[PDB]
Amino acid sequence: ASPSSELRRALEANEFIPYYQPLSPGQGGRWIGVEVLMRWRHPREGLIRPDLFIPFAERSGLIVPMTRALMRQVAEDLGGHAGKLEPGFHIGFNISATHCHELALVDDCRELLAAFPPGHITLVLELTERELIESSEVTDRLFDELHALGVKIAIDDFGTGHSSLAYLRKFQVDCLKIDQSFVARIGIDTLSGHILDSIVELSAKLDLDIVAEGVETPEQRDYLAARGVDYLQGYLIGRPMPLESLLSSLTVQEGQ
Repeated sequence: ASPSSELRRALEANEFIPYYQPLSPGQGGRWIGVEVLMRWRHPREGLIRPDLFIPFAERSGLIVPMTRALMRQVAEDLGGHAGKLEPGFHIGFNISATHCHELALVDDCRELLAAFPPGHITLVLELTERELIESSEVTDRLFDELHALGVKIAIDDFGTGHSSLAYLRKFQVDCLKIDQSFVARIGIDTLSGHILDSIVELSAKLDLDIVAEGVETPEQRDYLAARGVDYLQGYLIGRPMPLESLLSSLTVQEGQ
């Protein structure tokens, strides 16, 4: 029994499925994008969330082909429904460290964007600060080519002081994520509020967009809107959903 051969079997059998989590403007309104999350629809185990297998797939050496297949499925799922997406609609992916160490990522992005009318979507790739600190000439070239396509880069797991500012500036990152762990402590923990304020301050300094994760309550939403946070995701906005559910909801929003 080979876990790595099982992952390859699964990939060939199209068991890795995109689930779509909506992003909302901080001030409310129609969804402005989705973040794509890879689930494994395992015939015996049921639906498995990515934190339960992505780390192993990275170790196995399979994460890039899996992410490529995911990007391909999203093009097939949404590229024929551009009329349901308001121009500029964001489509976000979590990109693994190994995918960042290659230039094939540029071609993967170029292909996904070609499935929609030019400029119609904004592709957003989410990386960690480690990918900026542990960078090389490949990184420099990758970020420059992706930016020239109109791809935007979002960063998680970052510092907020002048040392981190230098990396964010060098690579001309576009967005910061607010981790759910800070959002969950809005109104309950003073320090967390200070951390959140520090992230907002860095964003203002570098003119970055902010996506806040794990937004579950109206209190959290209003706190974050009060600080100009651009985009929200979490239970309040909606859980990750299968394509059928997304299309149903988009149809409704196009009608209003």
